[PDB]
Amino acid sequence: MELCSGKPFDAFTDLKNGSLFAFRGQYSYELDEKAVRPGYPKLIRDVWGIEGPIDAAFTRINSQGKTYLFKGSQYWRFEDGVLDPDYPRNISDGFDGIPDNVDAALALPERVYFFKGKQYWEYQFQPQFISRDWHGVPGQVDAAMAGRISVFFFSGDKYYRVNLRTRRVDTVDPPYPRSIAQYWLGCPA
Ligand SMILES: [Ca+2]
Ligand SMILES: [Cl-]
Ligand code: NA
Repeated sequence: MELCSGKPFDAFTDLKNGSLFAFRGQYSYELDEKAVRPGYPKLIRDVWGIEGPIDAAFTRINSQGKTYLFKGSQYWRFEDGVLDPDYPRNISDGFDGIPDNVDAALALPERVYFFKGKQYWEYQFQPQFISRDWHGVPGQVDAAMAGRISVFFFSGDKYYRVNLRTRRVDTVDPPYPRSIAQYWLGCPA
């Protein structure tokens, strides 16, 4: 399936050195201005060595910049695009109190947020309600990604941008939620 199909996404890694990966079904999409063929559909099995679909992803913004991919009760940890030793692991082994089958995740430089249903968990290296703490985000999300000053929440074929300081949905034209394909990916539409 092509990047600009208009279909919902499953997961996004966090922005690292200006690039990230998008996941949908069995496919991995590399989004980087410096890439020769940005957004070519590659198999997750080829790039990451695991079967899609994946539930959630995040990337730490420390020196090592490890990427974490979640599916079911399992997670995989990558550095330099290679699976670390002793992965995959049960989520319970690395992430005390975080549930299985998460909807989304994002990392901030150090906290990770995990999203599932109407709730989210904070993990540092009880659940709270998404809507109470992420003002204007209506509840359940499919995917999430953190940048520098904003996080992005993906719901179906649309998304929200949330300011990290205010934890509020930004006021843009046309307003959030809006098309991922048209306004986030810059897809010809
Ligand atoms: Ca997901
Ligand atoms: Cl995600
Ligand atoms: Na993510």
